[PDB]
Amino acid sequence: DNPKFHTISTEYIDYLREADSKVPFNKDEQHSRPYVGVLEKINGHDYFVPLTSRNDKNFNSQVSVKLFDNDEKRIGVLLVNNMIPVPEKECKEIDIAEKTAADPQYGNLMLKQYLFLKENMDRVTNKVEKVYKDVTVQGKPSHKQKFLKGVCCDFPKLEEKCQEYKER
Amino acid sequence: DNPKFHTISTEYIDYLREADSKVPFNKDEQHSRPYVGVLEKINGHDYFVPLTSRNDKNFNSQVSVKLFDNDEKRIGVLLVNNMIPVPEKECKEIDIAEKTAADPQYGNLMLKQYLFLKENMDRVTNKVEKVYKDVTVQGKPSHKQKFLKGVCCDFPKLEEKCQEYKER
Amino acid sequence: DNPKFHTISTEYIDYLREADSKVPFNKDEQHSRPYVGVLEKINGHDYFVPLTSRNDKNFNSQVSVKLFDNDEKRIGVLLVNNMIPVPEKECKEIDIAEKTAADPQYGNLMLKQYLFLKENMDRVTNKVEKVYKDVTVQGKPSHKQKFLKGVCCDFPKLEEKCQEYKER
RNA sequence: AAAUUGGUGUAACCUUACCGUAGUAGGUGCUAAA
RNA sequence: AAAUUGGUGUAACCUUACCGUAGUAGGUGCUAAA
RNA sequence: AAAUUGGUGUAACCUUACCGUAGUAGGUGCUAAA
Repeated sequence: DNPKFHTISTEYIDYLREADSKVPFNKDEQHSRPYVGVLEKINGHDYFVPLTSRNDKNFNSQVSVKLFDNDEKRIGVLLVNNMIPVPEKECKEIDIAEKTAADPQYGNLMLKQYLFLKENMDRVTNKVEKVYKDVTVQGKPSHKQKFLKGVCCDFPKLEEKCQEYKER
Repeated sequence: DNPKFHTISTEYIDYLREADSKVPFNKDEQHSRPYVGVLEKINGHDYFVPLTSRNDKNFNSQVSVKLFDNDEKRIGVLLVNNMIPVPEKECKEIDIAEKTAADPQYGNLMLKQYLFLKENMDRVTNKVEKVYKDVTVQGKPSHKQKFLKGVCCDFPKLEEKCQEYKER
Repeated sequence: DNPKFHTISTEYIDYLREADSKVPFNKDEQHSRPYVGVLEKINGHDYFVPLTSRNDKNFNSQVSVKLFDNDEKRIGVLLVNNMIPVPEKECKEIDIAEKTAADPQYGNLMLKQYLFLKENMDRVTNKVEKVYKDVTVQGKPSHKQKFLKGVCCDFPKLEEKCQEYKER
């Protein structure tokens, strides 16, 4: 019921972006892009929603969740349009206490993000279900479904790729 | 479920005040007195509750609803004691956007009044039912019913007048 | 459902402290220590929870309720650890209006305490039940039950004393 | 990283929220009358 | 337009709310003790 | 009057709240990034 952050291996990310160019760059050079775990599986897949720090972009509310700290500063945006299915061997859980020891500023940011998300996980969940449903409909897309398909990863294609990974 | 404002024809108002002198003067010279529509019919009649701008009078809470704007200024009082039954041909719906085009200050006041009322319509409804019941009881009036009868229009008499109008 | 304050006769208090030294000193010299009545009887006994003005002590939350006024000043602490069973002849109801006439400052303090408590009586009740249960368990006490037994009056012993009083 | 349609309020603007069983919250403006 | 009783809080005052299965919210005052 | 353990938050500090089906509220600090 309470969100867990994760980093995803750049190997698996690059492997996914082969099938869909909208998968987020991992930029693992200093802080590998954290993802939030969707609370329940979707069609047997563990899904993960990427965070971005590009807080001032034009986001449509249907595919994003803006995070705010107690003083109302923008502290990240969850991109539900770029959520991805990931196998449990290609993701690592983030220990905020650990991250705070290695990098005090960043770990504390992550704590703020955690405190915001545990109050707002209903909304993430809600949006995740609405867009997944609409992106995966067939066949003739409404006006909205066309927009969603354009701005979102090809979820079904990525699920196949996840399946293909399960040759291990 | 959301309130609609109306103006009432001065012909019908004058016709009602023949039967009961407590019917409100319409003062149609610049802004004909707006009324709020009671959400549900009463004994088959559409009832309408008059607004007044006399915000500082001594009102008893049982027969009034004070409206306030976001900065807490007084912006009207609904006189449930002066509510009246009106046939649908003798009342016109108020288009706030239209009124705002013709008279920016007044139309905007009316918007504020609308925004307040849509949050407070339960209370209007509640008070409308309590006073209508008490005014129309028989036979021997309690202390309260005597007060209410004195300060309120003779609802049953006005309903008869409404019926008589239905010769059309 | 709404709390009543009481004073308890110093005779009965001294009689109780014979059996358990943790019973609160009554200090009846100017303002006899007020107690709040537990809303429901416990095993047939009327219980009363003492107030203290020692607002800055180290209290454990499990056995106390801190009272605050509207400006957030500390205005007493209910000691659920020192609650006692009292027969109805050894306690007097406090008339706050009366106390306010005799001693304006103190009576008004008591009003503030009343206004706080009527909003917080669920918590008093809640804590009263938890500690009474744990203090009166047997036989082998948990870590917590040992702490509670040490800091609380011997409720069962005081109940016997209450029974013994009923020779009247 | 990039890409974020169109809609929902008797709602003028910004931020926030909502998504078709769709308008929440904070500002700004207006400061009006029967 | 005019006319708005009396009541509800262990509640002193103002505004607000409530209406007999009746006291909410914001101020002011008090700033007390076991 | 005295006496107030130990615990509960992906929670650094103070106050407040909670009590094992256990972390609410207000401050302080941090002001970080993909």
